Amino acid sequence: GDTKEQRILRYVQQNAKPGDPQSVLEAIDTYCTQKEWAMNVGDAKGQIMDAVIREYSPSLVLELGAYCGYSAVRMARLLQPGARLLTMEMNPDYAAITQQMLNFAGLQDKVTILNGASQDLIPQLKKKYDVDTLDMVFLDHWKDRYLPDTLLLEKCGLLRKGTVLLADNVIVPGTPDFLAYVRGSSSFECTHYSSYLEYMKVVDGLEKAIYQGP
Ligand SMILES: Nc1ncnc2c1ncn2CCCCCNC(=O)c1cc(-c2ccc(F)cc2)cc(O)c1O
Ligand SMILES: [Cl-]
Ligand SMILES: [Cl-]
Ligand SMILES: [Cl-]
Ligand SMILES: [Mg+2]
Repeated sequence: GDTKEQRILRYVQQNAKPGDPQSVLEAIDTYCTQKEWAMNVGDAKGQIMDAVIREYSPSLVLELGAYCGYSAVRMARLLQPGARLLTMEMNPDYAAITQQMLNFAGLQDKVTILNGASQDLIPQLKKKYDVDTLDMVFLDHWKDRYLPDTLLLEKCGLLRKGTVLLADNVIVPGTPDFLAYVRGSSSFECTHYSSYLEYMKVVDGLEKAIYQGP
């Protein structure tokens, strides 16, 4: 039968207003609080995300790991006209959910899905997707990939002075190599935002790591 992700999308379609991103976020968070937990960033950490996005007003954001599109809706709804989000989702079923979520929210013109693995797509961003450098990166994919993909972004010339990395789940499930690396590197200026795991009374946090150049 249907999957949890399909159930979340249907719930949104039936309990939110087309073209109203805030209603979409609220519907997802209600479903995941009342019916079934799911690994969306959630409202606690989402509020911290919102504060960061508002501070930096990025023109080009890369997201690693879309899932159902919750974080993509969260960020894209606060981007300025003409600003863009690219989100990389390796699971094709999740990619289809995310596209449909974005379509429902009316944010499809601001967001592009890149279906594939981050390590394969990151090296294509300049030539295939006409990216120069990224203003912000939201990391929310497999936790073991945060570090290697950060290093790949740098190798590929995608980071500039001031690029904001914002990493979910640095406590649960945790990203110990990434966290050690950024906090020990003179190429990053790091801030920890303590919060809670989505929909749970469990401590989690976001790490912001601002790239300083080589
Ligand atoms: N061993 C592998 N090999 C390849 N892929 C793999 C994998 N293992 C996973 N994945 C595919 C990653 C795609 C989703 C990435 N996100 C997450 O995994 C994630 C998980 C939690 C979570 C927290 C507490 C819990 F008790 C359980 C899960 C919360 C979040 O906010 C998340 O973003
Ligand atoms: Cl999410
Ligand atoms: Cl992905
Ligand atoms: Cl929450
Ligand atoms: Mg997460």
